[PDB]
Amino acid sequence: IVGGQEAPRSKWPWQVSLRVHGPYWMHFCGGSLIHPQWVLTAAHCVGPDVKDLAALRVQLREQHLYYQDQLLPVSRIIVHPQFYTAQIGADIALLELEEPVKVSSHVHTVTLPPASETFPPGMPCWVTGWGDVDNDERLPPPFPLKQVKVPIMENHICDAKYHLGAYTGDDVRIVRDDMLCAGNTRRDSCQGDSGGPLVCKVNGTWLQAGVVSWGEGCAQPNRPGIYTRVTYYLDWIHHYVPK
Amino acid sequence: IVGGQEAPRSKWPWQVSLRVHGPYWMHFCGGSLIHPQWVLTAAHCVGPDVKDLAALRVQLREQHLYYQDQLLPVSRIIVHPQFYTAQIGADIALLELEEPVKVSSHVHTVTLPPASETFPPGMPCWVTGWGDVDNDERLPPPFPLKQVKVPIMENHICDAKYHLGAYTGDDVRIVRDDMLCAGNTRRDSCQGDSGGPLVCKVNGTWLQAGVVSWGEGCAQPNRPGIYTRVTYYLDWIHHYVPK
Amino acid sequence: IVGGQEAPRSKWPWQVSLRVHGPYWMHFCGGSLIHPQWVLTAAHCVGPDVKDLAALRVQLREQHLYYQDQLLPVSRIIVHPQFYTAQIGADIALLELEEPVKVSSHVHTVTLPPASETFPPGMPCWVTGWGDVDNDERLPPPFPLKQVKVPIMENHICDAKYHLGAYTGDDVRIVRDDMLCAGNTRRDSCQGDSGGPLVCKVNGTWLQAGVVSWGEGCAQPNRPGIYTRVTYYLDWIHHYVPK
Amino acid sequence: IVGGQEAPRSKWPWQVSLRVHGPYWMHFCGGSLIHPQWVLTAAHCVGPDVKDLAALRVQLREQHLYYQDQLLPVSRIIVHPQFYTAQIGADIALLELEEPVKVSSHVHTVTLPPASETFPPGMPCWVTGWGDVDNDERLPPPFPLKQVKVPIMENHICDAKYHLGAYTGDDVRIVRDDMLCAGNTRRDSCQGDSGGPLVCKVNGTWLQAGVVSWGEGCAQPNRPGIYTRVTYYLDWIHHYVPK
Ligand SMILES: *[C@@](O)(c1noc(CN2CCN(C(=O)CCCc3ccccc3)CC2)n1)[C@H](CCCCN)NC(=O)OCc1ccccc1
Ligand SMILES: *[C@@](O)(c1noc(CN2CCN(C(=O)CCCc3ccccc3)CC2)n1)[C@H](CCCCN)NC(=O)OCc1ccccc1
Ligand SMILES: *[C@@](O)(c1noc(CN2CCN(C(=O)CCCc3ccccc3)CC2)n1)[C@H](CCCCN)NC(=O)OCc1ccccc1
Ligand SMILES: *[C@@](O)(c1noc(CN2CCN(C(=O)CCCc3ccccc3)CC2)n1)[C@H](CCCCN)NC(=O)OCc1ccccc1
Repeated sequence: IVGGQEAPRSKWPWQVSLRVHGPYWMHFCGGSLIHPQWVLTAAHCVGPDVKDLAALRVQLREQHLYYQDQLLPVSRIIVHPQFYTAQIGADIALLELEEPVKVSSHVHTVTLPPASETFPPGMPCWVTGWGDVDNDERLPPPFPLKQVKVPIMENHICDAKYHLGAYTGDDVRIVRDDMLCAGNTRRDSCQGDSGGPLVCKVNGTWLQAGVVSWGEGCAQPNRPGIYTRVTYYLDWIHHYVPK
Repeated sequence: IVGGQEAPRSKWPWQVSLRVHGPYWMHFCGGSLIHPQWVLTAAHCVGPDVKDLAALRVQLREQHLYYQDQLLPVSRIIVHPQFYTAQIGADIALLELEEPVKVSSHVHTVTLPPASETFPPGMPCWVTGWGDVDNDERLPPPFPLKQVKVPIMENHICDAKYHLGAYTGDDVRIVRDDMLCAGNTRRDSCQGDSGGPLVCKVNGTWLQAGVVSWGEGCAQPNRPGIYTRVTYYLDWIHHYVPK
Repeated sequence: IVGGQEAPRSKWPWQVSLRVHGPYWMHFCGGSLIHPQWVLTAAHCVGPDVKDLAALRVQLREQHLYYQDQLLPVSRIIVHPQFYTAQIGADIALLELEEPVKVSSHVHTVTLPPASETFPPGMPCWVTGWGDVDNDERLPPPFPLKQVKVPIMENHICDAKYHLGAYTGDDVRIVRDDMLCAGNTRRDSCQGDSGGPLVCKVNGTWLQAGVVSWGEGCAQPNRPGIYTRVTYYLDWIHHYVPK
Repeated sequence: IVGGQEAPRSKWPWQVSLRVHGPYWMHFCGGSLIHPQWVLTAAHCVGPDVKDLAALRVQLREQHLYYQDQLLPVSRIIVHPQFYTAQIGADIALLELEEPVKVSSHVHTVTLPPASETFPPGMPCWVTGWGDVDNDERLPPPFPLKQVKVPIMENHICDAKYHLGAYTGDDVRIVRDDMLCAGNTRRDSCQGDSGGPLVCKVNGTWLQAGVVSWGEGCAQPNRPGIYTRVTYYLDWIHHYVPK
């Protein structure tokens, strides 16, 4: 998270951390609990290639990474079939926990948006995670969960910015329709935040608008962060996650 | 280059080395002289973001990189307007040298394939370069130009391979039509070879069938090297390169 | 610490961590509280070149590094005047805190041994710290304080071991008289433990016999850990530290 | 070598490169040919621990590292029995080749100085090698042999400087008698040059005054380079190398 602040313990009850087996269960991506038994994340975090489930674990909200670990095993990894790379699209996936989780005010699910939600510019949205605080700058220990308010912009505006300083032809779509963009040169998500949630409060209810996907670097000029647009894959999600 | 060996001094007179300005003019990509004043290379080697010409130089046929350097300045970088990332496609670019080169028996152009030429799956082809000799392991000094015979494979059979051990839906194209693939678990091109040439001797004449583009790792199981199919962009090339 | 395990939080109340100013207050060495206002450590941790006090901080007994930080400023750094390199000797220093600490059962001083104490070979002693768990192997987060029981070795025997597999003449002293040594191929102190304490329980009382100094790798055959013999510099310590 | 230039082919015929077996025969130290079958180098380059002679080879003068390798095997490695660390002293060693080499104008031995040679300040000398061109700055390919004229200064002068900005007592000698000192903030030898030679033209004849040994960094303020004083170990050398 670029330009944020440590998040209060009472916020982002849905934030999760994905861990891969190694010298220690290291965090590689974020995600979000959307159901007692399901975690939503980015497909590039766990695919496109099939991985060994055993070498994967999920950590529920933690104020500081690695501090109070209580790792949960994963029974299933479900990656959107249309995915291959984040730039192309469909950067979304689901993780089924081996056992349901017990929710509480400190740990519970995030609300998914109705298929019609647009999240127009000027909407209050936040992104969270344990990613780098800047390009090539990792979050230093004790690794606090960070949060930053990001400005949402229209897809066509970001698409135009990505073409500035690029050879890519103006009519060749970069920021696609199943994507959503936010952030600026002071506020953005970064490496390590992938898979994490981008949420906005709409009428007193927090809705996950996106999943941290990609971007050219972090908080760089004319290169706002790109997120997978959740409303675009609601149907797919519901083919696995009950209402 | 993985699984090959040092190229005889008289082979591959078209191989070129791309250099970027730093503590020393370091190699970052390969290329091929397709005209006295034009170098064909991979777009991802010099884009999508605009580069500074001042920082680029071209080095012609060299037995050992950095040894007998005679850097040539570039006048213009033409990156196919449809290019954004290698996986998407149109990974091809042109480099117009500031002066034509005096071709010789030891250093001269390679012949482009005719628009109808269709390198049959199995064709004896060769790829060359100074790229890694294996995944994550560089070419050791004195950096000799390497070569390796690789078998060309049918696009469909390749696309199918890339889906093996992957979540990507079978009907979702990974190896696209403007691409070509070649190599196996023992022979392939690697990081450092990008933009380099994949040449095949057909009817007693060397034709450049492709440009080293991308691939999952090097010489990995069911992950053959992907190259930008040259025949596919012949018209775009000829829009700039004479005859 | 190689071998051994995480330390119960009621053990080693004198262990401290030295921090240096950077992106965060990073641990670079260990130490021990030998007086409410004095920390005993290794000279090579803070010299031979003069350092900037502003960039130094001391952290008292922590179960997991960086998690419950309460950095204490340092008012003086006294490096033994005879010190230049660890292999030469006199690898010992004193840090004078800016304020005495409120000792408790959880955090309090360790006892220096009497000038007579010798600590016989094959003595039950323990060394503690956050150093590497093995050669080139960092202590993984959450960075628990580790401990390991190591056997004291007679100086002559150590010096002798260090000559095995070496060109150094047998009569040339490697492990000097102001040094002490302990450990084996399974248990030892490692990079990051320097300045740390080596305590032994004598007559039912914990005394600091050594300060982690140097060694050839960690837990390597015929290469036991070398420590600055404390009894050898008691006089120097007591010139500054109240009896 | 810091602050020099590429050496002409006709100079430093005695310069040698030591190679360690690995992915390729990598340079790790310099040396000098003092006899058709003997090479003089630094003890810290090959000791204090005994090494596998098989994993070692010597390369005679080369204009560019790795390009014209003609590696020579070593039969014996003789290290001064007084050696343990460079700061302590006796940083000298001998390498006996398996076969005598053929001498010529391009490659021949260097003359050792008479026991009474002092090499007083003022008198210009040169140091050569393939080491770093600055602190943490590697010699770039094609790795040319560099040379640089260094100013020699009296031992007590350099010792005083080594004490500036250091806690080491002024009477604890740093630059020892068996050592020699040269270089300044713009001219010096650096990592990789170790074991190489420091030669001075005396009476029309070139004499090796020292062997690159150590220094705090390279070309740093009040930290001139330190070399092993050859005249101090003549007797030892002659116990092995014919007169
Ligand atoms: C993300 O935060 C981010 N950071 O790193 C990544 C890439 N990701 C690739 C897949 N990973 C692994 O190889 C290990 C798999 C562990 C595992 C084992 C067993 C089962 C399941 C899993 C983990 C690392 N992604 C950034 C966010 C950008 C924010 C900009 N505003 N995204 C990113 O870097 O994207 C592009 C990308 C994609 C793939 C590789 C490199 C770069
Ligand atoms: C290639 O060998 C390869 N290796 O690295 C690359 C990526 N390339 C990106 C563009 N580069 C730069 O940003 C620096 C530009 C310097 C410059 C300055 C001024 C003017 C002009 C230039 C250089 C590095 N490509 C591999 C070969 C695959 C072999 C498989 N069998 N290709 C590859 O990695 O492709 C996919 C890809 C595409 C873009 C980025 C990363 C990866
Ligand atoms: C020690 O654990 C150890 N680990 O690292 C070291 C070396 N030490 C050098 C001095 N340091 C710094 O440069 C930073 C100074 C920060 C500072 C700023 C401002 C004020 C005060 C301080 C810190 C790192 N020492 C091992 C233990 C060996 C155990 C074997 N069983 N010892 C070691 O490595 O010793 C030899 C040595 C000495 C100096 C350098 C390298 C190696
Ligand atoms: C020297 O140029 C220098 N450069 O590197 C070194 C250290 N040396 C350590 C031992 N080496 C090896 O591990 C490989 C052994 C190969 C081998 C195989 C088989 C048989 C025999 C040998 C080689 C590298 N020393 C500098 C000169 C400084 C000049 C300043 N004006 N000296 C230096 O760096 O010294 C301190 C030092 C010592 C050991 C490690 C790091 C630093």
